[PDB]
Amino acid sequence: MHVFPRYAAARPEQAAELVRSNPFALVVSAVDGVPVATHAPVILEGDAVEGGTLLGHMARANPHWRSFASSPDVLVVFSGPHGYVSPTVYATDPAVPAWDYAAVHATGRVELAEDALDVVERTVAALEAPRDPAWTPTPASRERFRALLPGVVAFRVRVRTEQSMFALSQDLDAERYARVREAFAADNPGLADLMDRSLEH
Amino acid sequence: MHVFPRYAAARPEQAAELVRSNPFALVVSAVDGVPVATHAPVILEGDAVEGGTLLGHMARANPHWRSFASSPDVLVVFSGPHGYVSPTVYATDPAVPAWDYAAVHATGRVELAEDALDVVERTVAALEAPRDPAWTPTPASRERFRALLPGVVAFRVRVRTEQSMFALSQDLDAERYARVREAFAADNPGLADLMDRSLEHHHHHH
Ligand code: HEM
Ligand code: HEM
Ligand SMILES: N[C@@H](CCCNO)C(=O)O
Repeated sequence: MHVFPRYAAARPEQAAELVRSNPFALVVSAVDGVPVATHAPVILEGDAVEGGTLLGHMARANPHWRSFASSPDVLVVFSGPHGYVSPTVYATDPAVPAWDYAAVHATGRVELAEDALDVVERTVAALEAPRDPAWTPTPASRERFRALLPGVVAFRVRVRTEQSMFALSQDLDAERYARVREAFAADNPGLADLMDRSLEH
Repeated sequence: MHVFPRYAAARPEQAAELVRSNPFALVVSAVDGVPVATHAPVILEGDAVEGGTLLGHMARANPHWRSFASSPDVLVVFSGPHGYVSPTVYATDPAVPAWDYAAVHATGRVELAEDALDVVERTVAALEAPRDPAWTPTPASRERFRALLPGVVAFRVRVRTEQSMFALSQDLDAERYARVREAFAADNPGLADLMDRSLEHHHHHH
């Protein structure tokens, strides 16, 4: 990722916030020169992405995790709200379309996790916390977790470098910014909320 | 990507439909074992993803394209609607959470595209086609395009392999499936609509 200076994070908490808010991530490694990716829930341990630790799991039947045994670098991509910006919204001549989006790319050394039950149970706790009411695993569900464990592989990524993009129209002037924000308010309220939180800095 | 048989596409038309519907893709290369990714609009040339050609562009200022000569194996990830499935929705004991989603992973060789103007103009046409009204570039806009072109690097991907995941709760029983779809209908109608279209020709036991 090439972070355009105008679209850089305003505060390091912004990157960590996007990661925590969007745990369904893309985990990428290189296998014989070919990138291979798995969609998986990934949670953050620590206050910052850079220097933090990511924890995730995937299927044992998914051969991707075999590339982690040698502890290569892996890239984990967290994607926030996003949306196409049509020149119809800009309502100007000379116009060029855009795509507004936010994302955090974390790269670091992967390590297979022996504590696979701990990872999945911490993932439940993290993903249920924003819900009201939250689901708490019962003894019967935790027994089911143990029964499922042979089929899961858990992993940790120690983040060496983080790049975060917040391309949220902050370069526009007040007039068009309002047009873009109002257009997203309708059917992309997540993007509109992220625009509001992005100017909160 | 490992495509679990239970979540496989019923027809290759499903993969191409997802790609066309979700053009803001992730373009990934690997350089000396380190993956690098760029978010970019990518369009499909042809009726099928496998064997088809993808066209996209990124910033010339983005050093990612410099790797295309020495590392031409590239993955393009197209992501459709998705959403967390809480066991609260199931309303059953023994339960395990899930994340429902659909995605297409296209892998192949990348090459620089010589006609960058054609790529960006076809990208406009594709992204405006589902809109009403659709925006057609004015002469002044097309002049601006030509003025901006030096700052673009356009690329082509000849797709060797396509893998598609449609993890849309098809393994649940009908009762639980209905609960999941109804829960998504409110604030994730795109995901609910995708569940509906995916279950049309979904084949168990195939
Ligand atoms: C907390 C929320 C959870 C989410 C969002 C989630 C999501 C997922 C996803 C997306 C996959 C596919 C990964 C891949 O493509 O390789 C997967 C696989 C798997 N996960 Fe989880 N999971 C969660 C919790 C758990 C728990 C608590 C367990 C208990 C052991 C578990 C065990 C498994 C197993 C056994 C598989 C392999 C499935 C198969 O081979 O068919 N997961 N999970
Ligand atoms: C059709 C909808 C379009 C979308 C969604 C779109 C999106 C994008 C994105 C996301 C980037 C950043 C890529 C990166 O990170 O490297 C980019 C770069 C760029 N695109 Fe497009 N684009 C569109 C159309 C066009 C058109 C018609 C032109 C006319 C030449 C154009 C010219 C450029 C330029 C000059 C850059 C580099 C900007 C810079 O250096 O800051 N784009 N575009
Ligand atoms: N789908 C598997 C395990 C999924 C757990 N992660 O979603 C099952 O239901 O046995």
